[PDB]
Amino acid sequence: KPNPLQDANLCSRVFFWWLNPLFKIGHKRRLEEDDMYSVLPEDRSQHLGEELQGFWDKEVLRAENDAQKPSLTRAIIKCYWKSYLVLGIFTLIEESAKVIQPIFLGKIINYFENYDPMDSVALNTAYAYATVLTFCTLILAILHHLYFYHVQCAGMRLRVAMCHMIYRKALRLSNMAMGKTTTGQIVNLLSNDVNKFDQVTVFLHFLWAGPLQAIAVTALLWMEIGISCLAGMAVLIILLPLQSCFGKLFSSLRSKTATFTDARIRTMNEVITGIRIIKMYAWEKSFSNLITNLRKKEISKILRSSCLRGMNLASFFSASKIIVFVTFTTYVLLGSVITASRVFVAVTLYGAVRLTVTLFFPSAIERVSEAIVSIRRIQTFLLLDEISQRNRQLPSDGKKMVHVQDFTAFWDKASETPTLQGLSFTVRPGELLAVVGPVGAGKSSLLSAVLGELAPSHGLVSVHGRIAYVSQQPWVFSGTLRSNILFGKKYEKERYEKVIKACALKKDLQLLEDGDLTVIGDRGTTLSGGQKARVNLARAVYQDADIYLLDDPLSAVDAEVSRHLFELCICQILHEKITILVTHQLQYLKAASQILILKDGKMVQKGTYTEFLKSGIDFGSLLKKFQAYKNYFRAGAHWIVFIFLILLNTAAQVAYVLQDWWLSYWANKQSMLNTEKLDLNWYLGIYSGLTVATVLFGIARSLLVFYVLVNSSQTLHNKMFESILKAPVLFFDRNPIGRILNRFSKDIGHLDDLLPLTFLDFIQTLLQVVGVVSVAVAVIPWIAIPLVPLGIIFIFLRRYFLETSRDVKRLESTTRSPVFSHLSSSLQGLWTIRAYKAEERCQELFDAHQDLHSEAWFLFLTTSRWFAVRLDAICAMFVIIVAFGSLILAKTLDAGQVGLALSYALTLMGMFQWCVRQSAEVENMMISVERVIEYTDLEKEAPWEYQKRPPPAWPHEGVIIFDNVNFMYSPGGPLVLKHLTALIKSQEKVGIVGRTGAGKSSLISALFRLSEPEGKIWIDKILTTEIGLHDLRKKMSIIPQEPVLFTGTMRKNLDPFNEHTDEELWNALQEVQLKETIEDLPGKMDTELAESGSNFSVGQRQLVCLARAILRKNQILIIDQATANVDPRTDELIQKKIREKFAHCTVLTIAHRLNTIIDSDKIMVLDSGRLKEYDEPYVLLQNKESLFYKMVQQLGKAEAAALTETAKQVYFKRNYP
Ligand SMILES: Nc1ncnc2c1ncn2[C@@H]1O[C@H](COP(=O)(O)OP(=O)(O)OP(=O)(O)O)[C@@H](O)[C@H]1O
Ligand SMILES: Nc1ncnc2c1ncn2[C@@H]1O[C@H](COP(=O)(O)OP(=O)(O)OP(=O)(O)O)[C@@H](O)[C@H]1O
Ligand SMILES: CCCCC[C@H](O)/C=C/[C@@H]1[C@@H](C/C=C/CCCC(=O)O)[C@H]2CO[C@@H]1C2
Ligand SMILES: [Mg+2]
Ligand SMILES: [Mg+2]
Repeated sequence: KPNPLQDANLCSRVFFWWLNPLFKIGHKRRLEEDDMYSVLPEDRSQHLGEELQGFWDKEVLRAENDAQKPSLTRAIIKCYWKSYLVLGIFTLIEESAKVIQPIFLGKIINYFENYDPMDSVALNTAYAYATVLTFCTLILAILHHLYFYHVQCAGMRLRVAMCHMIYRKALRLSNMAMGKTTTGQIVNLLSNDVNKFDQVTVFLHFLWAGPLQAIAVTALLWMEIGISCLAGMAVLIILLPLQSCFGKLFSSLRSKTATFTDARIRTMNEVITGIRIIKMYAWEKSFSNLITNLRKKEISKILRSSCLRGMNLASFFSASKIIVFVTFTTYVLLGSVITASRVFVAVTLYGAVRLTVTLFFPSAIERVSEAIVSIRRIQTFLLLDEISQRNRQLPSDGKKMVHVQDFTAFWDKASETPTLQGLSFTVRPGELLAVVGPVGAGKSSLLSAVLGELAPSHGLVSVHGRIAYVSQQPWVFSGTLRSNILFGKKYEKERYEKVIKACALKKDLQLLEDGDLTVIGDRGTTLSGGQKARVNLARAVYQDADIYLLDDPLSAVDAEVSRHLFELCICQILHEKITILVTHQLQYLKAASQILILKDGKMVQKGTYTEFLKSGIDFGSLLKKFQAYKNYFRAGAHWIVFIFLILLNTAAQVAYVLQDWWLSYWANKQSMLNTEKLDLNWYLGIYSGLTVATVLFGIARSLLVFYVLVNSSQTLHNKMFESILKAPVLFFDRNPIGRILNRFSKDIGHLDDLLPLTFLDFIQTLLQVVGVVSVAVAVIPWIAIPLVPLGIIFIFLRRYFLETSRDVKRLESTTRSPVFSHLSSSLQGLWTIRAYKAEERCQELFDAHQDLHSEAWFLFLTTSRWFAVRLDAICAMFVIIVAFGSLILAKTLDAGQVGLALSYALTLMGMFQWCVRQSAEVENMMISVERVIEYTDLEKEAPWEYQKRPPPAWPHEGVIIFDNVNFMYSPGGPLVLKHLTALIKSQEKVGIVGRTGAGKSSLISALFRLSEPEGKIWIDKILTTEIGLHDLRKKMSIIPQEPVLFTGTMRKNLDPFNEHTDEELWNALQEVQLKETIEDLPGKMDTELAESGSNFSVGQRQLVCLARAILRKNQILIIDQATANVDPRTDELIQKKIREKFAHCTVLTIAHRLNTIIDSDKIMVLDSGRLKEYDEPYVLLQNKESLFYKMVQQLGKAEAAALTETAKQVYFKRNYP
């Protein structure tokens, strides 16, 4: 994609003529990610990232070099001052040509001031000054566009480089660093807190050309009107401190808001992710009050951070109206009198200094004080504890091997007991090491140790070769399943077929519509747990490495699938490769070449299974211990308040214009004078009333617009949140977590503190354009004749540019999400990415994502600054007409009227494109109001509570009956359950088993009405559909497959509704034996449980859930594969404690482990979604042809026999006491 910019001369690069071809493309057909141009090789993400990383690395070096001052990313000005000063030339020429052109305004009004007789030489001089004024407003809207384009691209370079290096760090930060922060925080850096660099640079020059021009203004205004000018500049002085405690105090409010914003976003992430869990526990009205409190404490710091940009845009808008007022109050109270060349050169000078001192200077201060917090937090991030850069690979003897000697390491060094102590093992090619132990032993810690992800406190690890790592939790990332398996490796048909056949994925692909090409959704919500594990194992296998760190890929699959994987995949493909296997399945230890047993970081014994038999040690014992705009504004205040707002806007603009006209009328009344004097009391009285009516109306308008438009983003959010809290879970299945959290972070942020500001800005500058055009028309009515085509051209320019910039903005907004998505995905699988030496490849992929979004942003900037240059050409045509349609029609105009008209036409420039380029941006951040309204009308779930509530003690018995119940995930979707009729009596324990995909969890889903069932489900003769969702769900406890601990106190992970006392909480913890585990923490009830569940043991949080159940005392407990990733220790304690506690409660257990279910009072066997056998496990073992007995036998002969007598004993003891 050749960029025309590198093939564009200066003439066509100033006016962006080179972009005209692209526009010709977009006018007809849609623009897509291919039409864009590749960014210039000077500004790919890689070059920018490398440059700024070199500078910041030299900076962290310098900080730790003879200085010992802390490092400073904001002192990487050193990398942009050379190229972001050459942009100061444009500012210096522009803001010294906005002081020059007022002189020529005075000299063109002087023509009318003296007279306009039949004097050709004076009229020719006026023509010359008008031509000079025109070419000074053309060479001033080219230095306003070259500067304001190149500054936006010099801020884009900083944004892109900073994003690139945030990735380059987030790809190299150690375990502790990933513990201190989260993926939410890093993506917040990359998305919401690096964007500040697109705006820090824009106004950064007017920090010096703000005050400087002010001085110049006085240095040119004294010479006109004497000491009086000081007074005006005096009230200019007061603005700079006052309007900088509006840009630092505002930024203080903004950073004090951002903590509430991210607390709300994180809590919404909890809600969106564990929404299934929240529905099942009926916690909805408990996070309805934890976002309604991190919002109403947020919308108290937005009605103060926006009523402080109201006082900052109403101190800009009415800045020169105060400055001119004070100036001429002093100027006439000092004895002088008003002539409309002093006054209007003063007006157009004080306007040009209003723009810079009162807007660009406080905007620069605010952008710098809002980007300094961004830089501060990005240097907080960039100084995190990065992983130890892999020690130089010593000259190897070519022998690929793993060698671990006296290994000792801490996951957290502050912990007293090390994670591992004194591990020592050597693995040579062809050797299968199987790692066994209890829950929390450190087997995955061991594989991390071989990975180098666990820094040794003592001991040595020497690992040589390509390492393929399967994590204990399978990593499933966005992309096709074939691309998931490839992981960037080249696709080869035969070996891929062999691996898939080995990984038992052939049938799974066959039952899919698209087979292996199916696009797997985010986080693997389209797949099952066993499917995710198989995908992960296949991904590792395909890379055909040397050393394979397998972290128990068999605990997520049934017995037959796990045996298939161990035999065909592990024992055949990995028969010649170095392999370390973590396993809780003892059944494979007989086939392991070598075994290492680990307990509490103790290598208990290392050897072959035969040597372990010879010692007589039992392994079980070892393991047992327009409508959008109406819906937007009306969501704010009543339409009467909007009428008041329109009246207030159009009174502020009429007074801002009537003040200038009053100076003009005063000047005309002074011209036609004489003794005779002018009633100065009256004139200053009216001229002060107009200034006060401008100031107060500007303030009132800028506060009312913000109050209304923040009052709609407090209503749109409160009206969209309450709908996603009631969206049937099908909604969360279809739309990922990211696509729902985005419209609660990005879109609500836009509605909160970027749409009110953009919209008030657009309203205010549109009204000033209306004021300018109205002044010109009322002064030179003939202008209405050339203003008809001059508008039509604009009508054909807004169209012809919105046929493309509706697409380029679309490309940018849709290719911005691949960057963050790839960050999140590459950050979940970070350990796997560093396992392979694939840091550079992921760098290339992320720089390609950033390059694509840089192409999109480059076209956005250049199309906007093509639009703006043509708009300013139209606006200079307007200025030409006013400045020359006053000379050809000189004999008709006063000298105060030409001054008024021309000093308004001159201010049209630069302001026109900003009321036309914000409309095209108001209606683009208003398509983030289709999105926010999109979920305020979603199909809500069934009513939460019907009026006919169940009895308070219901269900007192606990009988669950199915009558011809069919479950489909979506209406008309494939049936997962088919014609179910069953009966579970009071307190009866029934397991539910089948192959992966048998309909197991789907019965749960139909029980909770996750998708509404056809059929009849009876609970103590109560139909499920006849009772509200919360009356039901609060009456069935559940332990899902992956229990979730939500951030905050353990109190709110147990009782965020506070329906109990601390006594019951401690009773529950002592009933889950977690009283001692948490009491050791300083926050016994209030430990800062952080998130993601990487700071707890896998097998313990499932206990908290039953403690939750213990609080709620439900007769119906529903367990869904709880002890799947747990050793026999908790794999017995949970069930025995349940039998002691849920003996009186109907238990509904789903699991693959037949040991955990062998004593179930009944079993529901599901095959492909139908209830095949419903009879006690002993009878199902009686039928030799039963699938249940086959599942038992597939585990091995002795183990199947053991299950046989176990079920036999349970049956006989139950039935024949
Ligand atoms: N970031 C971390 N990642 C993993 N384990 C951690 C981490 N921080 C602390 N730990 C400790 O690791 C243990 C939990 O994981 P561990 O390595 O013991 O699992 P495992 O032995 O592989 O098997 P399982 O987790 O299934 O019991 C606990 O002792 C916990 O305190
Ligand atoms: N998020 C989802 N949306 C729609 N369908 C799904 C989703 N996840 C899984 N499925 C499909 O629904 C079918 C029924 O799943 P079911 O509820 O039986 O899971 P399960 O048998 O409990 O899983 P496992 O056996 O691994 O515990 C499966 O074949 C699966 O492919
Ligand atoms: C908090 C600041 C929000 C508004 C400031 C605005 O980002 C100004 C920036 C410059 C504009 C100058 C326009 C002049 C009048 C602006 C009117 C206004 O800002 O309310 C255009 C030329 O470069 C850019 C676009
Ligand atoms: Mg493990
Ligand atoms: Mg399941």
